[PDB]
Amino acid sequence: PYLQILEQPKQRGFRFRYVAEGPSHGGLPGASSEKNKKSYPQVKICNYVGPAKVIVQLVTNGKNIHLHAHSLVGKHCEDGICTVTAGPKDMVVGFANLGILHVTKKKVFETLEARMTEACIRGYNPGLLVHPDLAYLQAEGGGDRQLGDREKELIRQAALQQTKEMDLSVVRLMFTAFLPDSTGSFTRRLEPVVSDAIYDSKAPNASNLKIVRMDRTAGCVTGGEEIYLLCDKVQKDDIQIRFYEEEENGGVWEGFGDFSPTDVHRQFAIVFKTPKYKDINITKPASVFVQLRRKSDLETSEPKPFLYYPE
Amino acid sequence: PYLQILEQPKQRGFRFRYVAEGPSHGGLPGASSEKNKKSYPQVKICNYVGPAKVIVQLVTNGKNIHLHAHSLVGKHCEDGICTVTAGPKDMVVGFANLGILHVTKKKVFETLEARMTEACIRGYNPGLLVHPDLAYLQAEGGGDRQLGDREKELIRQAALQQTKEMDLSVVRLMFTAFLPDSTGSFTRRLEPVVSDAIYDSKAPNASNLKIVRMDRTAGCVTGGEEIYLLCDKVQKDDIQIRFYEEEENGGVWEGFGDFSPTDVHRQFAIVFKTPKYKDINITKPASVFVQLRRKSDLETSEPKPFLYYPE
DNA sequence: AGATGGGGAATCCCCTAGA
DNA sequence: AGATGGGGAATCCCCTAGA
Repeated sequence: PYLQILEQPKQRGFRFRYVAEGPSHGGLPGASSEKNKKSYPQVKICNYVGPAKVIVQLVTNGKNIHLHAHSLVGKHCEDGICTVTAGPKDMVVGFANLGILHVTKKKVFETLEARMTEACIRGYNPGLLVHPDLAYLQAEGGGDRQLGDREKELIRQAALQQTKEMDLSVVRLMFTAFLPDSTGSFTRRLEPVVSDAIYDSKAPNASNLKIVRMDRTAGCVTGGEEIYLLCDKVQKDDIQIRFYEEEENGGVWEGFGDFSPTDVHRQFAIVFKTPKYKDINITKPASVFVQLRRKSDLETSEPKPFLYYPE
Repeated sequence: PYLQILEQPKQRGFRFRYVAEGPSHGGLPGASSEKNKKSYPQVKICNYVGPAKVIVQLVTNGKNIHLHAHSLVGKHCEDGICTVTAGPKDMVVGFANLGILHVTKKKVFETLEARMTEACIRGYNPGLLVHPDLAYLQAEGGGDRQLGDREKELIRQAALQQTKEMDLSVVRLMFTAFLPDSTGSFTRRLEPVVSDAIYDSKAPNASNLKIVRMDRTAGCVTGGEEIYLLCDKVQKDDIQIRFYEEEENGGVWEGFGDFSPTDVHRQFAIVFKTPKYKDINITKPASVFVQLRRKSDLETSEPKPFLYYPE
């Protein structure tokens, strides 16, 4: 028996919320763009076993995995973790209404530590997520009652070590499937699965890329035309304006508009000059596309139409 | 002997700083725009008296005057108040390097109360600024030593009453001139003078109005031409784009460009359509001016050139 | 010296609106 | 019901740079 991901959660787009912002904002969606489908991220317990217990924990997106400080809050959640069971005529368990609680930078340690304590007490992969020496605490711990001084200091040691590295802008979902052993009790899990990274849309570097409106929607094939482009929050240093045309054979033409970090108006507007076309001497016009592109991750905005006309 | 204001402090432009932002940011300037002059707000003790003691206190800009929660911090300051003496061959005392410490909304009461306590203990117009019943405390009080329980509860009563009304975005300067009585001691003040209101530039409604760059710098006399205007932070509902021409006789023509709150792009760009000119049929072009104007206070941005050409 | 700004990030607040 | 966004304000952080 192994656990797998049917549908990943949508990487970019969702917005983590600070405690204050309340709980009524929305749930993290799945990767599917299919029309008329709210699509929630999905997991599947492949190779059918007893009515399993699937849990979700927020882990880091660092080289080495470590528990995250943020909390999953929503429908099936308590103390940062999400718990739901897989019915026999439904080995698939989808997740609807999971929100991501954003901890403040100044409260990262005391929250990271509290999250570790609980998973140690709950046996939720403490060997993996806190310290390899707490491996025995797997599927054990006893709520406060059984967590002793030794484990406590180790939790403090890992927390201190990890809070400094902690990236509050991106998280990963880790599902663990706990199958049943002795009569009733679900205690043996399969290998946990970690999802793709979910980047907070409210983060400067993972913002939504969108060209709101352009000055000119056409330009002379030689380029050089000045266009005032209005867009969503960007960062002068890490932004590009990509012109491109995809030819049926899989080849693609691209030309980048010219502007300086200085031409990027307060993160919401960019003044640039059109790039030269592929071929100058042409008879009928050529429709290409315009879009923002983030150098760093290469994420793009939906394309915008642009018509190139002759010399 | 009466105290007067030679030069008011510049109303808009300065930025109040939160404690954290540090003290090295800058001093509040005067009203003068004269070239090559750093101009600091100025006061004058008219009708020459003994080497007076001029103090500055931050008061509210409400209908009725009340002490403000913010603090004056800078060169000659201690506990929110500014103190400097007027030398005989200099009855004029100018103020250089006064900063305005911005208290948070959540800490307004406990700070307002603390500021009142001190002025009561210092005799700095407590009858005026706190409660008319503490009038006796004028030029008296005795630091903690002499401030008793009665005055204390009155300070708590005024604070609670005033913190709710408190406008953290605008302050006024109140100068009081304390002339000398008995040998040495400066104890009798003239009528205090309150300056114009100083609005925090970091406040949404008193922001700096500036057109950074325009799409088109000219347009047909009939109007209707679409212009992409880049500007400093504005607020869709309270913004106008004013075209105007001043004719030597004092008469002024004005025409406002058309755009909807919706056309205001994320507070940093505005797309509007030019207004019709004054007269259609003309031979040589007419140079008018373009500028942003805030409906509320009518503050304006520096004008921008704009050339109207014929039908 | 000693006088001096500003952009934008991190956090948080409150809107609009259909059965 | 019960599922659901977003704009921008309030606060705060850290840049660049000349003797």
